[PDB]
Amino acid sequence: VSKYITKFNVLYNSYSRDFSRFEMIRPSIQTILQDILSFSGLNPGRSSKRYRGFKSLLSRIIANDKKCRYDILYAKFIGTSKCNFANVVSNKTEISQVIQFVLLVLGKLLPLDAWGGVSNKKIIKDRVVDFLLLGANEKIHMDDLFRGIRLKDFKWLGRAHQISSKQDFELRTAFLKGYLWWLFEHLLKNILRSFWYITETSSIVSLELNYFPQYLWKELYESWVSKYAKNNLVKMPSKIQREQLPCGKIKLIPKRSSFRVICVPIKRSLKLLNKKLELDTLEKEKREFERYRKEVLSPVGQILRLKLSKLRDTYESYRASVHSSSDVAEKISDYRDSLLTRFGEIPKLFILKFDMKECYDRLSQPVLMKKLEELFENQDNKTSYYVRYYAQLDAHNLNILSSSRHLSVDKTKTIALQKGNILEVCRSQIYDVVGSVKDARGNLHLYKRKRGVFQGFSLSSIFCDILYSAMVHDCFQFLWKSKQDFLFVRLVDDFLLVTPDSNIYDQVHNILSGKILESYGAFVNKDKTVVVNQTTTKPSIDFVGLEVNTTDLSIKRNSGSISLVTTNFRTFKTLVKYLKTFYQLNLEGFLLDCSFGVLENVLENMGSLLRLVLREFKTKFTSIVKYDTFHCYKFIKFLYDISNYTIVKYVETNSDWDGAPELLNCIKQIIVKEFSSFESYSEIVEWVQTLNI
Amino acid sequence: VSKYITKFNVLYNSYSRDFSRFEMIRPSIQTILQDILSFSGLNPGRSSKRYRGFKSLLSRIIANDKKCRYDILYAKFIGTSKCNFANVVSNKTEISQVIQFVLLVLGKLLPLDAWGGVSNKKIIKDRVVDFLLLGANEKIHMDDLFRGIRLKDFKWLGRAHQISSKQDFELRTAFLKGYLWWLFEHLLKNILRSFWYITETSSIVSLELNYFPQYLWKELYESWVSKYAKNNLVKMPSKIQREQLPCGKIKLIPKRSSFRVICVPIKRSLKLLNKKLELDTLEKEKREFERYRKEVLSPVGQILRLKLSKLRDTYESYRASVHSSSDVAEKISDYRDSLLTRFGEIPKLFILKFDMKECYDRLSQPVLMKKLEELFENQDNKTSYYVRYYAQLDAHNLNILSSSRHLSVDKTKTIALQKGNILEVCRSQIYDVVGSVKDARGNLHLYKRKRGVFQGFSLSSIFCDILYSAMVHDCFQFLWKSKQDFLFVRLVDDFLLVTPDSNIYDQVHNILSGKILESYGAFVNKDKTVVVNQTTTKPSIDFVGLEVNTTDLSIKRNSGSISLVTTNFRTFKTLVKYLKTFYQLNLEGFLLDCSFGVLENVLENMGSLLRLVLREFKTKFTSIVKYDTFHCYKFIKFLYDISNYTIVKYVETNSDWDGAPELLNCIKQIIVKEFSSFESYSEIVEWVQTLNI
Repeated sequence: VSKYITKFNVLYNSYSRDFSRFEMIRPSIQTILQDILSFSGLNPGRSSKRYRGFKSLLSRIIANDKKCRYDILYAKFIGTSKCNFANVVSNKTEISQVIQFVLLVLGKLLPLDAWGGVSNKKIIKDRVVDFLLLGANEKIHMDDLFRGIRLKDFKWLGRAHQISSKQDFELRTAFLKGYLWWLFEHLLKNILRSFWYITETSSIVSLELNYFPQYLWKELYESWVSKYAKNNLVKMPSKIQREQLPCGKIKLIPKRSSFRVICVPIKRSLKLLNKKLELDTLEKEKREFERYRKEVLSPVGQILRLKLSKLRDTYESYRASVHSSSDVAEKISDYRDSLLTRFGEIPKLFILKFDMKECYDRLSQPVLMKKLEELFENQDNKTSYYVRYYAQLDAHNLNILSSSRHLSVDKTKTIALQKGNILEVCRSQIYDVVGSVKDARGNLHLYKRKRGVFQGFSLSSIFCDILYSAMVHDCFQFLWKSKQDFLFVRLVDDFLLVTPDSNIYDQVHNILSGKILESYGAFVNKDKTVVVNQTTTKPSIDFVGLEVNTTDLSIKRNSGSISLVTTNFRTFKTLVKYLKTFYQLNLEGFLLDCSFGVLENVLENMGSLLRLVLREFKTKFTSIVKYDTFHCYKFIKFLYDISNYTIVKYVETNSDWDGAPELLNCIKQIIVKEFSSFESYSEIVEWVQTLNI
Repeated sequence: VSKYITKFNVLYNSYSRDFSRFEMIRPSIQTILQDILSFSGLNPGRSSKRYRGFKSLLSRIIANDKKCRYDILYAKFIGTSKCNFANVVSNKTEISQVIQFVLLVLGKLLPLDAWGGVSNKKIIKDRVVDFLLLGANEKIHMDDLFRGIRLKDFKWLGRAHQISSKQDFELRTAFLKGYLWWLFEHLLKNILRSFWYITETSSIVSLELNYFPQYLWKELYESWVSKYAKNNLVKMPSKIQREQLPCGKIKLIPKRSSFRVICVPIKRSLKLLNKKLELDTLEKEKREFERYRKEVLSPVGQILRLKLSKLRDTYESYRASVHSSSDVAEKISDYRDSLLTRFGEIPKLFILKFDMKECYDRLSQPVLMKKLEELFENQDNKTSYYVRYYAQLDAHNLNILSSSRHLSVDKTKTIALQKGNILEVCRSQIYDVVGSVKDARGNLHLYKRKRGVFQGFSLSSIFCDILYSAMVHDCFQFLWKSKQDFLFVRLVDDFLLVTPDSNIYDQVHNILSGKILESYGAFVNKDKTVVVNQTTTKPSIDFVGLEVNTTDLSIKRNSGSISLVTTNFRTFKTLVKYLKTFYQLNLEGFLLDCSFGVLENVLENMGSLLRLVLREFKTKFTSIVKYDTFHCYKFIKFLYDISNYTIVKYVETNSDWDGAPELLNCIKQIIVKEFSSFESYSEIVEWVQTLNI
């Protein structure tokens, strides 16, 4: 009794396959029956004969499993294809093909009475098709799986063919839920991991999953690892598995045509992982890894962010290193307002956008270590920083004190670390980190970092932030001495320069042309550098999900945002709360800023966001209104809050009430258009037209 | 429709006095009886004989008033003293003398039956002694005044001497409530204004009042006005009282040995005030003045602050103009952190503290107008700024939209003003303001500004801020071009410079020596300028109520804060709410700063504030627990929030958890000491000792 149907049990399953043998149903009937019984909570006695029919049904299901030649079926329908090493992502079978094949195996596996009649057979098929199209661990409430399924057609649930007593119905329904649960959690998942290697995509926008066939995955994995190894990794002998070093598993996550190398730290020790489950020390090691995170890795990460924040408060040069796209827009919006105040109108702009190739991979570790020590260049080796982790004090309702009248798992205990220990931890995470590679036979093939640091370790993210901010400070030190009329900002490896001064623009470009940045682990992607310099007319330039208009600097976010939105939201109240949060989060000040005449653009930005959520609600409304009860008045209150939020934030982020009355009518016109057809929105149209300031 | 007992009716009453005649009770008995009846709400008929006893009592009281030689009584007990023009503040009679004399006149005026028996006579005397110690109009709710007064002893309230019927008790209580109100609002106020001129003191820390005798007041008033007139004012003819100009009364507020000139705007029109009470238009004029503030002065004031905020966000020079002592401390702490970050240890500091003589009085209006126009130097004469006043939108729960389902006097309507109109309003408030002077006979004596602007007008406070910030921006423009290692900050007329660079330090002082700043309305107090420059050893320098220690920049607030604290708080819930706000507001980071070894100092600073509020609560507890009900658990909730606030703010304003466990125990030990005696605090001691992190 916890969650429901989740997909991470299917992710990242790699096994060499002998299709000649494969059995979908490996465990014994009694063990499978016990698992179904455990899920259903049923505890029958020794003399119960109800599940005799179920036991017979499984035997046929297993019987089809034994007499299925899976190798020919996969090759005949999906087909065996030669590996395409140039484009890794093309090797995956498309989700349309995946659906047609999983149904085929089930059709040969399950006889008609297993499906529970013809009518429920089609209903189950629709549910399976829905399941394959989940996404980022998108788990579905089980009660939607059973909705619409006729209990009568499942004649094997009990000895009687007629449901007569109150107890008879309850047992059949309870057992049926487990049987459906076993079909999806155990049978379907086993099938999915027996044909494909299921991996998450690298896109933070698209949460779709990629189904790489297992035989193709090994060829893809070997080619990319070998190519990556010769440029970033050094192979190590078998003797390195005998000491204490940080370690993690190496995985490949596709982009659009390439992979990204990541190293997920393991919850074990280097001396182990050979593997020996041992049943008991596997959890003690999990605590040992967890206790390492709680009072070593996390306090170091929190203190390092504390050290960086101290620099940010001091130097304006470090202030240019933001940490989100939202921060980038605000500085651009703030910089645009500076031009208007000082000049009246926005002058000509010289724009410079560039990025860094493989910032984590091409990183220079020896330089990083030197800058880490320069953070602590003043204090001695014995300083002893005392820190305690709380959710609101890293990079509200803060109840720290317990006492006997309030706040009565972990209890958050303070941690003390001194200067000498901290620096060695960084050295361990930079040089001593070891990655694991599995070959055809599954041997060691242990590798160590050659150039930079492994992605996915906790301190890796802050290490790049510390080093790159430091690089900007001294390489571009001319900018922050006798500063005048420029905007320089970086997120992680994406850099933007805006300035009306041509000569200063050349100086930054001169730095890019030179190899000065190559001293650090920064290498300029010369093939993806945009430029405006009074000769190319580019009114719109896209940087990081932002359409910034040249010569007015209005900022309009593109389609970089996504509604979650079906998963975890089935109630109207739950969906509304996310939608209200989602709308407010994405309705930022720069979109509503109307210092210029850009009010039509603001309406376009508001209209795109307002219509995205309202149309999303209607799409979910027709499917969840079947069982849930819709309260018209409460939805009206939700409409009032967001409309008020748009009005208040526009006024707050514009320093004037000019144009406020006109903004409200645009919101009202959108609402009436969307909600004029359905009769359930009869009150909504009447009420919305009265919204007045 | 009435609140309670208010004190502004007594402030600022000046009249030449002929004590030979004076009557405390000038109005007739019937009018006095009506005033009590109107306050009590009683509406007797023509044949009612209930109030016959009261009329007889007044005749004796008035008979004593005529048969009282008031001139000799003041001279024999308080005494007539020669005026001391050198020290103005010494002329006030101390409150100890004031209390002893007001009771004396009451004793000769009121016979025993007026006081309502022996038992109530002392109770009334205690209230009068309590009454004189008000403060900034800190007058007390009536229900506290009547509490404990025995109705039986007031035997003259009705013809019957025994209370028998339900109506008889109510009428006596209602009439007694009115009778008490007339004693304080009419008689006691008349006595206070017939012997002393009651004025607020100039200290923003101490809200104590000074009681200047009226006969001495005229001599003091004439001398200071004439000296001030010859340096800042031009007298005007009687013909100026015939047009529409802003106007206000002129009042003198002592400092330590001199006065500060203020001009309180009147709630009337210039064509009036001759004076003609007229009974009805005095309120129509009151609305007319109020409506001018709501949709003219305030929209101008809000928009003017908006323009300043635009400059503050843009220029670092304008950023130096903070608005509170809290901002000053934060900049010093931030600057101190900058010194540690860049140098390791805090280096030698060159400190410069100076102030401006008569900043508002010696202000230069013609220069002020030029900077006002430079605010609107870009836009044309027809811009039309739209503003709307909301409590959260000047220098949350913002429900702006009304609609037909929600939020259904004034309705807060938007105001539009153009460029030309706004500037003329500022000109009206600067040059056209006319002050009023009352002489011995009460004639015109009308004056207009010659040099600067009058204190106390709403736009005056922001006008100085606009000009002074503008003056800093260009006069010290060298500082904010090629900036390096300095801290410059001003509040209103107090300026501070801290820098380790000798060359930059001399340049600022060179400006002070020269007359460049004399172009504006700034005149440096050369006799009150502190300096540190490797030649003067000044470890401690006081700026604005802050003792900043040289060569470590630690900040320790002195006794500049005060609890309000009795006024507006009678409920336990109300008192707790102010105390929680007061503790959090005054517990600032610098008091909790433990960057140095000053951890014991932090505990003393925390202890001084913690004991200040807890002891204040106990003092109020014994008097308000009589009627209000004390909930121990709710008070514990108040204790938890402040203790949690101290812990979080100390950690936040120290970037470390060092000393946090010891700070909590210091708080715990203070609480047990304060609340160990009273039995009602039995739960408090048990709970506090369990307070743990």
